[PDB]
Amino acid sequence: EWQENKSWNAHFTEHKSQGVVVLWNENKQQGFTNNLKRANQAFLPASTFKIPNSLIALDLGVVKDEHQVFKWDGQTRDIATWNRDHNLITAMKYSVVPVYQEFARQIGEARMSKMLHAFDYGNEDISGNVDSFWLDGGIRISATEQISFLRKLYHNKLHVSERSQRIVKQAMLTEANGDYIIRAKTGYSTRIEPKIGWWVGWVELDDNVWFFAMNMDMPTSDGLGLRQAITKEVLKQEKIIP
Amino acid sequence: WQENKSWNAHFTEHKSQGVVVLWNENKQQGFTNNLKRANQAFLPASTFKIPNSLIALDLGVVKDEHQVFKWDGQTRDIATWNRDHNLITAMKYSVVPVYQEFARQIGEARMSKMLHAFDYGNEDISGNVDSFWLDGGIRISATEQISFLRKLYHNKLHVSERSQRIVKQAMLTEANGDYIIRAKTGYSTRIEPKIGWWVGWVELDDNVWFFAMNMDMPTSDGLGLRQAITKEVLKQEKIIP
Ligand SMILES: *C(=O)N1C[C@H](NOS(=O)(=O)O)CC[C@H]1C(=O)NNC(C)=O
Ligand SMILES: *C(=O)N1C[C@H](NOS(=O)(=O)O)CC[C@H]1C(=O)NNC(C)=O
Ligand SMILES: [Cl-]
Ligand SMILES: [Co+2]
Ligand SMILES: [Co+2]
Ligand SMILES: [Co+2]
Ligand SMILES: [Co+2]
Ligand SMILES: [Co+2]
Ligand SMILES: [Co+2]
Repeated sequence: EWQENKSWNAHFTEHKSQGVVVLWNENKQQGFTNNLKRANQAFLPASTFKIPNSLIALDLGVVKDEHQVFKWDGQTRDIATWNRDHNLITAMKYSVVPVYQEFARQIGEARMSKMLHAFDYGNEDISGNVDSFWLDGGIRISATEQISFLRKLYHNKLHVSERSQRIVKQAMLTEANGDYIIRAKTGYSTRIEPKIGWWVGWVELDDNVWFFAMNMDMPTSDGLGLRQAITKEVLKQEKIIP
Repeated sequence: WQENKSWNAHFTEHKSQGVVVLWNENKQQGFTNNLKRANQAFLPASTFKIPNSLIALDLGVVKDEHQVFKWDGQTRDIATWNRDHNLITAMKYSVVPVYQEFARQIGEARMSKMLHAFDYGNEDISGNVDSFWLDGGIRISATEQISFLRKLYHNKLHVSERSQRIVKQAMLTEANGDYIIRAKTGYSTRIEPKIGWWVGWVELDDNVWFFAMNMDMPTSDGLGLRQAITKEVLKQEKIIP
C-alpha cells in the first residue's frame, strides 16, 4: 500500500525536475510516494542492476570475495575512475560497468534468468545481450519493485547465501554517521529513452529502516546530484534524517 | 613501529597526554608518537565489546544483529542504556549491561579459550566473569589492539567468517565518499589511570590504515578528544582530507 503525498513535488519543481520518490516504513509497513502512477512505472535499471548482479556473482563464486581484484582490461573509457583495477567495493562505488559486464558473461544467460526469477526482479526478462540487457535490453523494474527487492535483501530472504547478501550490503554502503546509515546504489539509464536517473536503497535508523527508490528524468549528466539531493530533501521533510 | 614525535603537537594543543598508533596495511609499517606508551598495556574497558561480540555471536549467545536484548528495567546514569537494544545499537551506545549478560552466558572457560585463540592482550580473565575487562586482570596495549584488529579485518580469527562480518558491520562509525571508519571507543575509569581509547581502522579505496589510541582522561569532559586527536593525526598524514 502506497499513500500519495504530493507536497514532495515542490522539491522536484524547485529543481526544474520531474520524477518520483517512494518510501517504505518498515516498522509500520506503510508506503508513501509523490506519484502513484510513476512509482509503478517500470524502467531499465541500468547501474542499479549492480545489486542483483553482485549477489549472483558472489553466490556462484564468480567473485570470490570483496577483495578480489579485477584488473583493468587496458581499454581507456570516458569515466576516468574506470581505467584502473577494482574490487567489488570500488566497482560499486565508481559504478564500473565493464567489471559487471565480465561477471554477466561468466554467469551466463541460463543462471542469470533463473536468478532473476528467484529474486522476482522486475519483469524478470533478460532479453537482449547477456552483457548489456540491463542497459539496453528487455528488463524493466519500477520504483515499488525496487523496494520489494531491497526489503528481501535487507532481511537476507533472497535465494542466495546469507554471505552473498551481507557482502553486497557492505558494498552498498554510501554514508554513515551518528544519525543514520544509507546503503544504496545510483543509476543512469541513457541508452534507451526516456533518460532517467535512479537512486535506490535504504536508511537505517536506531529503531527502524526506511526503504527508498527514486527516479527522475535526466536529460543530461549535469543533474545527477539531484538524485540524492531531492531524495534527502524528502527524507528531511519527513523527519527521517536531520 | 617508527616514532614520529611531531604528533605530540596535537596532544599538547589540547592540554593532553597519550599515544596514537597507525598501521599502514599495504606497506606493512607502523608509526607512533610514543613507542613506550604504544606498548603499555591497559584495561580495554568498552573496547572489549569487539571480542565479546565475536564470541557471543560465534557461540550463538547472540543469534544475529537484530535480536533484541530487553532493558532489565534498572535505571542507569547513561540514558541511552535504559531501553531495548540490538547488537548494532548496543555497540553504538556502548551498553555495558547487555555485554555483561553476554559474558555470563559465555562463561569463564569459553571466554578464556577464545581470548587465547585471539591472542588478546595478556589473555588473563581473572576477576568477575562479567567485569574483568573493566576491573579485572586483562590488559592490552595499543599495538596489541592493532594486531587483533588486523586479524578481524582479514577474517583470520578463530570464529566463523559470519561472526567477523557481523562485528565489522556493528563497528561501523562513519562513512562517506572518502573513507569508512570501523572502530570502538572506550573509557577505563574503575581502576586508575583513567584513560580513553579509540581503536579501529580507516578503509580507503586502495589501502587500510589501522589505528589505536589511548589518552589520559581525568574527566568525561575531554572524551571528544579521542576522535578529534586521532583525526588530526590522520589529516596530518594525508589519510583523510
Ligand atoms: C549506471 O547506470 N551507469 C554506469 C555509470 N553509473 O554511474 S551512476 O551510478 O552514478 O549513475 C555511468 C552511467 C551509467 C552508464 O553506464 N551510462 N552509459 C552507458 C553507455 O550506458
Ligand atoms: C566503556 O568503556 N564504557 C561504557 C561507556 N562507554 O562509552 S565509550 O565507548 O564512549 O567510552 C561509558 C564508559 C565506560 C564505562 O562503562 N565506564 N564506567 C563504568 C563504571 O564502568
Ligand atoms: Cl557495513
Ligand atoms: Co526542498
Ligand atoms: Co515470476
Ligand atoms: Co531481519
Ligand atoms: Co592539531
Ligand atoms: Co594462558
Ligand atoms: Co600466558
